[PDB]
Amino acid sequence: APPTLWSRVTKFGSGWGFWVSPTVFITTTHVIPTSAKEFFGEPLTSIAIHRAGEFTLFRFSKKIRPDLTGMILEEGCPEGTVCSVLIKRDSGELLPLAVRMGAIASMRIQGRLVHGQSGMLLTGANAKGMDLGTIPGDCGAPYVYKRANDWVVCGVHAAATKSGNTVVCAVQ
Ligand SMILES: O=C(O)c1csc(-c2ccc(C(F)(F)F)cc2)n1
Repeated sequence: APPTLWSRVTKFGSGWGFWVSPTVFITTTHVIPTSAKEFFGEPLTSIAIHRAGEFTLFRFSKKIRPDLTGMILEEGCPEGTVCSVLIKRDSGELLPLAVRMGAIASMRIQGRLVHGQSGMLLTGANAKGMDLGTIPGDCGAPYVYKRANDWVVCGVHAAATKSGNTVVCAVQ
């Protein structure tokens, strides 16, 4: 995946977030540090928060990341699209896990109720464990794909089943 897309992936709370533009940051609601009153030097006062379940979008009143260009954010992707989940792991290793995307789903995973776009990992027979599949620390990592000549972001990592095969992308 292009270096600009990896540059946008930021360590945040108990997981990750993603800079869509110089002023727009998306992440998975449950990774947000619950007591936090200040983000990237800005008070809440200066920030527009849009929260729908496990998807959260922060819009800032000034350019936090002026090095970036604004890219396309869509509400999930057509069934059958292959995405990459842009996962950073211990030591500057970059793990773009391939997922075939499915339907909008409601699920119960480790007891909690989860809603978003379901997918099946294309990394192995099952994706149990950190080598072929996701771990709780990956939450907030972006789901991206290339369409003709540009790249689209269409959600953030919210959950994965015990077997690991099934993942859920929270969507705008
Ligand atoms: O809508 C919600 O608040 C929601 C849906 S699932 C969820 C969630 C998942 C995992 C965890 C973790 F602590 F285990 F990481 C904590 C909350 N929150």
